[PDB]
Formats: sequence, C-alpha cells, structure tokens
Amino acid sequence: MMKLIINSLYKNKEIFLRELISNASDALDKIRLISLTDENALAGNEELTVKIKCDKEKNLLHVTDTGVGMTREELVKNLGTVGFYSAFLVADKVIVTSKHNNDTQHIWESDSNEFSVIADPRGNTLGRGTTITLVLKEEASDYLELDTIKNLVKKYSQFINFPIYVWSSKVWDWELMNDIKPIWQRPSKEVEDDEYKAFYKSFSKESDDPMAYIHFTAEGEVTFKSILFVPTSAPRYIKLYVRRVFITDDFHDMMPKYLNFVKGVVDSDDLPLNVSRETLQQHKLLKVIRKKLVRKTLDMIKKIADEKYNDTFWKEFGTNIKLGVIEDHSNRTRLAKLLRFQSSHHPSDITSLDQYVERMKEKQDKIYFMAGSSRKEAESSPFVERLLKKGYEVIYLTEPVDEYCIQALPEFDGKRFQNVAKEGVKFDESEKTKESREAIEKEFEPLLNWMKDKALKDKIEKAVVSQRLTESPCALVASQYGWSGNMERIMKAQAYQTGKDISTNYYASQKKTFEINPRHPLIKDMLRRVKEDEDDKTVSDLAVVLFETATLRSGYLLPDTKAYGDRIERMLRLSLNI
Amino acid sequence: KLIINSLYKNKEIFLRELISNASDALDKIRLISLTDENALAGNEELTVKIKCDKEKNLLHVTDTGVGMTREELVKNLGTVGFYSAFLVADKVIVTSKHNNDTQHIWESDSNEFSVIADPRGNTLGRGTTITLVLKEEASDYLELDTIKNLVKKYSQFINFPIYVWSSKTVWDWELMNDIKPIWQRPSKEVEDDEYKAFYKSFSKESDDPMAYIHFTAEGEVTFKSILFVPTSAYIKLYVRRVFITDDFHDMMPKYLNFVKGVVDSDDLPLNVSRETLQQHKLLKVIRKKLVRKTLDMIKKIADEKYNDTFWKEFGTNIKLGVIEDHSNRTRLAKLLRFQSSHHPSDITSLDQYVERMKEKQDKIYFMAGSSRKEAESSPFVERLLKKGYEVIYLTEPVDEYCIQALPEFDGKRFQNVAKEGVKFDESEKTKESREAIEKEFEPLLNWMKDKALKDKIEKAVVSQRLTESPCALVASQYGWSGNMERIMKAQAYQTGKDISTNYYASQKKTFEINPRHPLIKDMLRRVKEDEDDKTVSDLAVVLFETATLRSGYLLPDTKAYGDRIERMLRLSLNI
Ligand SMILES: Nc1ncnc2c1ncn2[C@@H]1O[C@H](COP(=O)(O)OP(=O)(O)NP(=O)(O)O)[C@@H](O)[C@H]1O
Ligand SMILES: Nc1ncnc2c1ncn2[C@@H]1O[C@H](COP(=O)(O)OP(=O)(O)NP(=O)(O)O)[C@@H](O)[C@H]1O
Ligand SMILES: [Mg+2]
Ligand SMILES: [Mg+2]
Ligand SMILES: [Mg+2]
Ligand SMILES: [Mg+2]
Repeated sequence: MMKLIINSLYKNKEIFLRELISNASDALDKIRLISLTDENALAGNEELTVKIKCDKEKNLLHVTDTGVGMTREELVKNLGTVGFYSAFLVADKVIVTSKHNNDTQHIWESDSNEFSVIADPRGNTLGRGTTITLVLKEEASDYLELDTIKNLVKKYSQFINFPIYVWSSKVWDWELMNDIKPIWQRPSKEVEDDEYKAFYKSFSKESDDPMAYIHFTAEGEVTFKSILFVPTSAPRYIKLYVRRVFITDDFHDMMPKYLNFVKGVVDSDDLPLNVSRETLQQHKLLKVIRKKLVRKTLDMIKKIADEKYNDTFWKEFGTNIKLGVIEDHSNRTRLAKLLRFQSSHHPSDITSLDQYVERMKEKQDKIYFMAGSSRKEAESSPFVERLLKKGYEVIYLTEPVDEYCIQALPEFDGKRFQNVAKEGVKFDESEKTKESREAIEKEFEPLLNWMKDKALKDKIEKAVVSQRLTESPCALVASQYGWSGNMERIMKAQAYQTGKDISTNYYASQKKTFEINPRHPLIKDMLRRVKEDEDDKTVSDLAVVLFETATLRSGYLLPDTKAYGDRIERMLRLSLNI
Repeated sequence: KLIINSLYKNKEIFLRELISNASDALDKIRLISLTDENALAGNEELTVKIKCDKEKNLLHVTDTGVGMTREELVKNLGTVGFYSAFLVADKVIVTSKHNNDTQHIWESDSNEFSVIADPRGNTLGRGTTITLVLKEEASDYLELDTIKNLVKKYSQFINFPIYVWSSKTVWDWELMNDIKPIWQRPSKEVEDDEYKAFYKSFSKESDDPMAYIHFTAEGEVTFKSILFVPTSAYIKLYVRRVFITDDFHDMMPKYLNFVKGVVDSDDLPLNVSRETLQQHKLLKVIRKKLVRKTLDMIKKIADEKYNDTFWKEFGTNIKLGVIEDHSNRTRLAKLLRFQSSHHPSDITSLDQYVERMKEKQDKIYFMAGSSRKEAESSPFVERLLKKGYEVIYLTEPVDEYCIQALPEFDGKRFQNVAKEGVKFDESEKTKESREAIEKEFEPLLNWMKDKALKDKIEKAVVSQRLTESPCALVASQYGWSGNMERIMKAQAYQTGKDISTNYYASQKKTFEINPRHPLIKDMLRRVKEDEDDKTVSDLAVVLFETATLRSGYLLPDTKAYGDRIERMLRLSLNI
C-alpha cells in the first residue's frame, strides 16, 4: 500500500508528529544507553533534547533530535524497507538531515518511491542527531502555526521523557513544552485514572483501556517504582529503567512464563547503571525484583471485581493461572484461590474453589472432579450419577491442562481432590444402607465371579457391585494411581504427535475394575440367567458388548472397532432375525 | 579430579585438543585480518610450533593465533577442552599476547591460579605458548619418535602448518602437515576412509556418516563442497580456502538441517563483513546448488539401505521437504515412502504404486489413520481391496499435509477413500443393474433422510465401496474426514478453543449403505411393513452411531448411544 495509506488515516492526520517524537525519543534512548559504557559518546552534542522549528517562509517543518542519528549505511535501510511513512500523510517531499558519531553528516531525500543519499554540503550542523524536515502539503499548510505545534506537542509528547522545545515568539527562543518527570515516579494520590489509561495506550496502542493496572513502590531489599498492566485480550513486554534511564525491553526472564502477558515499567535506583546488558541481566538484584513483580501482579489480579474476573479475566488468562499453579510453587496457594472451573452446581457459571468448599456437606472431605474432553462428556458420565443424586457437587475439567493443574495441587483448604473416574469415592452410609449393601454383594457374587473368571476373563482387574451408578448398568474404574480415560486420551494424542508409540507402557495397557449396578434391570436379568446356565453363550456374548460399551461410556478408547461393530451386528441380528 | 585416570582410554588426546585450540586461534586472527589490515602486525606468519625440552622437562605448544587478553585469561582458561592438559601435567603455564593488551603469564596447578604481566614483556608479538611441566610417570611424550607420530595422528584436517623442533645428522622446524584441504583435492584421489575420518573431525560423533558427496559446482557460481548424511537426526563456509563461519543458520533449508559439511568458494567476497556476505547474491545460488546435490546424494543411497535406514531416520524431513520446497517437490515426491495394502509391513515408493496400478486406474487411493490397523480395517477400502486396487496408508500427522501439498504424482491425482469420488468402472449390464437396485432401496433412502436420521445425515445413498460393512459415513470433497476432524479438533481442544462453530466440523456426511448386507436387506424388508416401528428406528440409529466410530468420527452423544444399545440387549435376553 503506497498511496493507499493516506486515505485510511485521513482521520488520524495529526499523528504524524507523535510518530516523529516517538522516533526522536527512541534515538535519544539509544545514544544515552551507549554513553553508560562510553564516557565520550555525548562529545558531539552534549544535550539530549527534541527541538521543533516552523519555517513557514520555505514551507518546511523541522523535527530535530540529538539522538543516535543514522550512518550512510543506515539511511538506505531504516528509511525505506504507521511509523516513518506517517510523514507522507502531511508531506509531499521528505528530507532528513542526520549526523551519527560513526560517520559524517548526510541528507536523505524521497518523494515516496525512489531514493538518494548525499553528503550535507554545509558540513556538520547538528554534531549528533537527526532533523526530519517535511515539505508540508497545501492542506497541511497550517501546522506551521505558533499554536498548532504548541498544542499537538502538549498532547502527543505526553510520556516522552526528554525535554521538547519549540522555536516560539514571546524574541524567538526555545520554550519547554513537556514535563520530563515519569508518571511512575509521581505519587499515586496525584495520578489520575485517565493518565494511567493514556500511559497504557502510549506504549502498546490498540486504543482500548487495560483490564487492570497497579502502581507501586518497593521498599526493603531492593527499591524501585513500577506500573503493571493486564491487557484486555490475550495477544495471539516489560521496560527496565535504572535511575530513570531506559536500559532494555529485551529481558524476557523479568516475569515467569505464565505471567508473560503482563506489560509495564520497572525503574530501579539500586541496579548498576554503568554496566553492560549481559552483566545486568544476570545480576542478583533482578531475581529479587522479579519475585516482587509476581506478588504485585497477583495482588492486582486478585483486586479485579468478582464479575469482571470471571467474565473477562478468566476467559483470557485462565490457562495462565493454571500453568501458574504448576510452575510457581511459592505462590501456589495464592494461585489456587484464583482458579475457576465449571461444576454441576450450574450449567455454565464457573466457580472458585472457596465457593465449592462452602457448598460441601458436613462430612465430605474430598473435592470431586470429572475430567473430560467437553462439559457434555464429563456431565453425562456414569461416574457422577450417584454423587449428583445424593447432592455432591462435581467439578468438570474440560481442558487438558486442568488435570496437570489439579495433579500439582495436593490439597485446597484442608480438602483433597478425588477423580470420580477412580477408586476412592465414598458415601456416608447409615447402618441400614450399609447392611442392605452387604446383602447385595453376596447376592451378586455368582455374577461377579462369572464375569471375572470366564465371560470377561483377562479383560478386567475385578468385578464388583458399584455405589456410584444410577442409570448406568456398569462402568470401568481406574486404580487410585493409574490412568483414567481422559489421561489415556491426552497421552495417546501426545504419543502420536510427538512420542514413539508408548503402547507397552505400565499403567496405559492395564485392566480396570468393572463396576456393576445391582439395581439395573439388565444386570438383574444377567444374575438370573447365569446361575441357571453358566455356559449360556447368549449371556456371555451380551457381557462382552456391555463391557465394550462401558469402555466408551467410561472415557476409554476401544481396542478394536472392527470387532466391536461385528459384535453389535450379531447382537442386532439375534435381536430380530436378520 | 575424576578425569585424570579415565579420559586413560583416550589418554594422549591432550595434544589433539591443544592443536585444535591453536588452529581455532589461527582461524580467528585470520578472520579478523580480512577487514583489518593492522591485524597481523606482531606476526606475519600463521603457524603452530611444538617444542621439546629434555633438561627443563617442558613441552611448549606455540601458536601465532589471536591470543588472549588479561581479562580473557581469567575467564576462558580453567573448567575434552583445555582442561585435558592436566592429564599429562600438573602445572600448565600459558604465555599470551593479544593485539589489544600487553603480554601476560597464566599459571595453574590444577586448582588455583595467578595472572601477572610478563617480566620479559612482549616476546610472542601475537599468540600463545602453552607450557606443560609433565608428570614423571607420563613423560614419554618428549621423545622425537613419539611426538612426530602423535602430531600427524591429530592434525590430518588442520589447515595451518604444524612444525616440530628436529634435526638431521642442524636443528630447525619440520613440516608434519599438508595444509591442502580434503575438499580441494580431486574426487578420485580421496580414499573412502579419508572421507570418514573427515566426518568425525568436525562432528566428533565417532561413527560413520550414512552417506557423503564431494562435488565441484559449475556455472553461475563455482565452489567445492563435501556434504554428509549422519546416521541419526552444520555447514562450514570457506572463501578462497579461508575459514569464514559456521553460524550462517540458513545455509540449508530447515528440512535439511541434518546435513553437515564444508563449502569453499573462490567467487564470494573475502575482505567483507559477515553481515554483508550473508546477503550476497551468489550465496543464494550456492544455497540452491547445495539442496540439489544433497538430494542427488540422498538418491544415490542403495534401495534396501534407503528404506531400512535413511527413511527410518529422515523420512519426516522428506515429507516436510515436499511441503516446504516448491522447486524440488517432484524430486522429493519420488523419495517419499508409505505403507500400503500391498504388504503387511513393507513401505513402498509412489513409482512402485504407479507401476502396480490397473490399466484404466487414474487415482492413487489413500486411507489416513492414527495407526495402520485402523486404516486397514476401514469400511472405506473394502471393495477397492477386493477388486485389486492398492491403498496407501497414512499413519502420521504430517502425511495428510504432505499429500495435500502434492497436487499430482506422475499424472495421477490422489483420492481420499474417506471422501466422495472413489471410482469403479462398469458395463451397460452393471450400470443398469446398479440403477435397478438403487431404485429398489430408494424408499429406505428417503426414510433415513426424512424420518430415522432426519437432521443427522446430508443424504443416504447406495454404496459401491463396501463388502462386509453395512454402512459408512462419507465426507464431501471440500469437507473434513475423520482423521482431519482429529488433526484439527485435537488442536482446537489442545491449543485453539471456541471452534464449535468451525468451518465444517458440525457438517453432515453422506450415509452410504450396503445393499447386499443382511441388516440392510431386512431393514428394507421391515421399512415397508410398518415404518412407524421404533425397532427399525432404533436399528438404523444404532447402526448410524456404530458407522460413525467405524468411520473415524466421534460420537455426538455417547450416553444416548449406550441407552440404545442396552434396549437392544433387553430384546436379546429377556425375549
Ligand atoms: N529520529 C530518528 N533518529 C534515528 N533513526 C530514526 C529516526 N526516525 C526513524 N529512524 C529509523 O527508522 C526506523 C523506522 O522508524 P519507524 O518507521 O517510526 O518505526 P519504529 O520507530 O522502529 N517502530 P514504531 O514505533 O512501530 O513506529 C527506526 O528503527 C530507526 O532506525
Ligand atoms: N591456544 C589458544 N589461543 C587462544 N585462545 C585459547 C587457546 N586455547 C584455549 N583458548 C580459549 O579457551 C577457551 C576454552 O577452550 P576449550 O576448553 O578447548 O573449549 P573450546 O575451544 O571453546 N571448544 P572445544 O575445544 O571444542 O571444547 C576457548 O574458548 C578459547 O577462547
Ligand atoms: Mg517509530
Ligand atoms: Mg461383519
Ligand atoms: Mg579444544
Ligand atoms: Mg436408560
């Protein structure tokens, strides 16, 4: 898009200046950074400033910085291959006078297409820096006013930490337009809400408010002031200053990987200023600063209003909190309180763990969960039937990270987690219920022994009477430390996309505990016809099909769909005549 | 203090690491001299001079390389490598002169150290001398007979002159080294064992390379190169025989990142910057020639070895190659291997599939699965197999993508058996017989479309691809199959999210039925008797839900499926 930018930004026509001030300030950051390890880098031009002149006589607008500038080699690359082209929205011809420490002064000219670089016939005028000169077009020929620049600078120079002067009448002399003092250095009581929002937009754009922000000052082992932000959306970051001097935004180990979405500034008066980037990154004080940034980020996330947290924060950054529980051992408890999940308590609303706890029964000491690939799968599962009926709430885990997240959290507020698809599910039992159960177990013993010893031999660990089923005839339960259906699934996907066929593992190719419902009509009939004739194949063929459907119902992959299907066929044939 | 009596087996390797280091220092100062004329001021020469001393019990390894500054001496020297010098000595004296600093002396007694300015001052001009005060238990190294064979043993591929202090019965330096590079020699004269020894000199891998190629490039650019294929999953750039770098990451395309070798060009600029030389026009011409010659090498590998060994290791690289490299796609397509229904385990080439194709067969049929077993027991391939058509099986994630980037092989288009478009030719007697049976089952076709499976299927038709299977779900040509439903939705669940309202995930499929199948015949038989019957209603849904799993898709509602199954199980027992 050559000339297809002028019309798409006819709204933001005045931003040409903001884009130039931005560039000037960046150039000033770079040379100031070089001078921290080179005592005579400022020798060409002592001051670090932004100067703007209106040359209405010649139709020129001058933006002069005393920054790093550009070399002969840098002029042909950087100025060619928003941004710098923003100048062409108000200028037909663009000329930049520039002087770098490692080369002589040159003048770069361009209409918009081709280019040419010549040495400035005047010699070295700036000493160091760059002057952006714009041959201002007809409709833009009004910026060269004694108040237009004055007012535009005073709104687009906000948050520029270098002094900006304009050549003005009063005698023609420079006049300071901005305030050099950083807003992160100002006390919180004085900084307005709009100012914090405007700051967020100034270094990340997007023209929408941050989700949240925190402005703090640190006391103790290390001293620094900081402003941190939570963006409104997960993008699909942190600027470090030492004694008010910009150093870098390339330090990625500032925040742990789970809090990578956080944006902001850190200004430390304790870090070494007159040192290299490699030395500062591995500095011991940085690890202290980091621990403080994480805690203050979590303070900020915690402060988000209840509804907004669930409806907005959780939706974008819930996974990050889940990864946080796994990574951040020292902040685990704070993070566990930030977790939100779906549960049987409501069809869609998410719940905290504290809210789950408050809803618990007096003698319930396990936080129950069902892990699936979708809510629907998890909620229509055979394992939640009795729990739900008797009023136990079950958390539903529908993302693959969820199970590693729970698996990394031994307890929550004195309560241990229990996977309903696994051994360890308990119901408080009255003496009447308890005894009525023991009678059932003995009544169904000839069916349990038949299933284990012949019908389903070498398929199941054992066959028992279940206490977790309502509507379902049977289900497959994994051992307490074994793999569930959801884990088998997650692992098989991982072993296919990356792994080298982990078929003969340990607790992957193992048999499960086959639990039956003594009140289900079909199991009742099955007990009857087995005691009469144990070698009745019609019952034996029916046990296999029932077991294989339980496999699917339980969340496990079927070992051979061809055979299963062929059984279903035979069943359907002897269910009619076909 | 756990290396002295173990590292031894390789016990005399202290010299190899010291020769290697000297050569690196020599390589580095020469690299600086290309842009800087004042680099070789202290010394004009670039040598390695080893010297023996019986009386003082000292062994000096002297180089005229870059040298080390005082700051570097403290950091670099200390904790394979430089430490190996403590296997034969218990005190290493390092004298070093660098262009940016005065001459210093570093000494270490394996534990502690010290670094002071040399009392003698500048005696080296530029470089380092490593003095070894040998142990009296392993001081055999100061013997002329021993040192002469030891330097030749570890300087075969060192391209700087190595000298030793010797005499003829007149003391002077002698050359134990031929600095003409292996790549610059004529291809005929270089022995096979020399190419192998060269591979281990820079890879430090011990084992042989799987394959190698040594060629001289001609035409648009001229260079000499030796490229290697390793046995299990870095290119050195030289200009005018002068080492430049090995940090040019894009020398080879990403798919061929396993290739190791050297490139020596007399057409590239020498006295220029690394940044500049990386973007030079001739380098891209070299890059294109490296790929083609690499592929030439991969093609020269014998048949069995290719499938048994190359394919097992780098097969995935070739598949990624077909996708990445548009220019060499046709060359790469011929390197692809897949399993097929021709043999239970053997993999086949596409040319081999083509040679087996039927007279008037225009398509290469493929079935994609999570494993071979699901692919080979798919309803989709039933009649193709029976009629003698071969089906390629795609059991890996990349496969789907690989074939997709290949619009044709040798004039043939690929056909997914899970998708509409499988062809079976027929005579007028077969075409009319089909059109008769098709109109015979049409009442059932509309009953399944408008009653039984009203909003679950796109259309119900009579299949020509089944033998044993009663039915199957067939995908649209512009739709997703079962395997692609996975690949996509096991990444929307894994990474993506909110893909319920996707492109075509909740899209209905074509429900094909087998007219010769007992259950489909008796379903047609009973569809005219009542129709309002809930037994055939259940029969058809249960069969449709079983066809789904059987077709590679997933069951909408598993519970409802279970509930159906058990009502049928009620009939088969209590009745
Ligand atoms: N005043 C200046 N002094 C020195 N170099 C400059 C100046 N203005 C522009 N440049 C060079 O031109 C390049 C592009 O500038 P610009 O198009 O504004 O993008 P940017 O500032 O790098 N990033 P953005 O903030 O998105 O515009 C910069 O990387 C500089 O190297
Ligand atoms: N003769 C020498 N001249 C200049 N520098 C040297 C010399 N010998 C060793 N060094 C320095 O000491 C460092 C450590 O050497 P060494 O322990 O052999 O590892 P390395 O040379 O970096 N790589 P490698 O030898 O493959 O393990 C090197 O990085 C060199 O900078
Ligand atoms: Mg910019
Ligand atoms: Mg069958
Ligand atoms: Mg070494
Ligand atoms: Mg039921």
